Amino acid sequence: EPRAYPFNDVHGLTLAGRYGELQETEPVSRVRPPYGEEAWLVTRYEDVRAVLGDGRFVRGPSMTRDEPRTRPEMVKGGLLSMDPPEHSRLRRLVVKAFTARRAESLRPRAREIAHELVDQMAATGQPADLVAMFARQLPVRVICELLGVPSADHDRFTRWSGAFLSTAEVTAEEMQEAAEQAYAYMGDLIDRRRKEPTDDLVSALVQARDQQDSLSEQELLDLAIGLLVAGYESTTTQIADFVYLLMTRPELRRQLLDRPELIPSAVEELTRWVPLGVGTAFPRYAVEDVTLRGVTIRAGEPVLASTGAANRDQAQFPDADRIDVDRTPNQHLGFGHGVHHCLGAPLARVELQVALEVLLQRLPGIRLGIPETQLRWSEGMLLRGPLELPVVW
Ligand SMILES: CC[C@H]1OC(=O)/C=C/[C@H](C)[C@@H](O[C@@H]2O[C@H](C)C[C@H](N(C)C)[C@H]2O)[C@@H](C)C[C@@H](C)C(=O)/C=C/C=C/[C@@H]1CO[C@@H]1O[C@H](C)[C@@H](O)[C@@H](OC)[C@H]1OC
Ligand code: HEM
Repeated sequence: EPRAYPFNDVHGLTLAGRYGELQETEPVSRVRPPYGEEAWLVTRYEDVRAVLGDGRFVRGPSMTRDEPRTRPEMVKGGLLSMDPPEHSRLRRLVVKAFTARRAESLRPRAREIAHELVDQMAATGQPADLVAMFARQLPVRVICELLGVPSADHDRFTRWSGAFLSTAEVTAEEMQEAAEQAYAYMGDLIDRRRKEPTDDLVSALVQARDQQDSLSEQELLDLAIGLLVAGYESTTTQIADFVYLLMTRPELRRQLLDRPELIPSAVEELTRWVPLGVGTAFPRYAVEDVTLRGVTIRAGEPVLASTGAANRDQAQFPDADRIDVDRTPNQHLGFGHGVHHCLGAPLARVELQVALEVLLQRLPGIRLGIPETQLRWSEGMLLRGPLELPVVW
């Protein structure tokens, strides 16, 4: 009676038709995931937003529950495993340092990196793999700039970081070795910065105070690694997916070449439209019985609040399946909602905007080097995107 879940096919960005049918007939429904417990699935924009904003729906039980999921291992902890007040405290300290102004201050460096990456692509000649040469490189290098990793260390830092991607084909031990290198490295960088602060985010996080409170040694380190993993694969996959869409929908590419000022609005529209998740990770747990759409979610039950379906809800977004780069209003949930609302979203916006800006400026004829039906899609089962994007220009 619960439906097998996920509904999305990983081999593309299509939004499963089941979502729409549930938004109509059964907006709070039961699902059976590949691993973990059966759960409620919530699919209407209004309800998804209500769930993510509601104090009765928490993340703490993640730590001691068999979470609905698509992979056998569970990845636990981070800010997203915490609830107020402990969550509020850490978030207050982080946002104090990681401000929208810091995010925008990185646009010039983000563009310089994007141009170097395009130089490297042009230097090896068509076809180049946009995924390996650009999408997997820009967001970790920008995180390097953000944190304060000295330039000479960007290559080894990038190399360790690649082992954390869900698409990586490394043994357990290899990934383990990259994880120890990155922790050790970040720990030392934090300690330098503490005694000799610069202008980078690690310096500002060490000096962040909130009515006499500060981040502990371990907190600093877990938060810095936490930003790395939250900010790398997401951004990488979304760059790949946006460019795949640009290269396969000529009217989208023509609109942005003609009017590059539309790039920020287009980033928002594609963040809405792309159901980036294979499913919905990060189940919330009811702290008490909650009745939603006349159905009672009981205390302790997991609830998957689908931002992919919510962002494509016809009740909230006129002609929701149309990509309209000027769409307004566009109050999408592509960066989340409520206390866990993506804290890197200003910088993600900067990076996505820069990626499209530089690629379009440098390679206005960029297009697929192989037929669309021949693309290989990631089977990492967390996010959807192409494994390789051979491009010509
Ligand atoms: C797709 C995005 C996520 O990717 C992930 O969740 C990454 C998952 C990969 C697939 C895992 O690696 C796999 O583990 C298996 C046991 C073996 C398998 N191989 C080697 C055959 C291997 O590929 C995990 C265990 C990798 C380790 C290094 C890890 O902790 C990765 C963390 C990355 C988390 C990524 C970011 O999500 C963040 O997860 C945190 C737990 C949350 O608190 C939150 O913010 C910090 C969230 O981002 C919003
Ligand atoms: C296109 C790129 C990105 C997308 C689509 C994205 C999306 C999201 C979403 C939907 C959430 C909320 C998850 C939930 O509530 O279940 C989230 C949380 C988070 N994101 Fe992002 N994100 C992106 C980039 C980034 C970047 C670049 C960073 C950091 C530099 C970042 C750091 C974080 C952190 C630390 C959280 C958890 C916040 C908390 O629990 O308080 N994200 N992101």
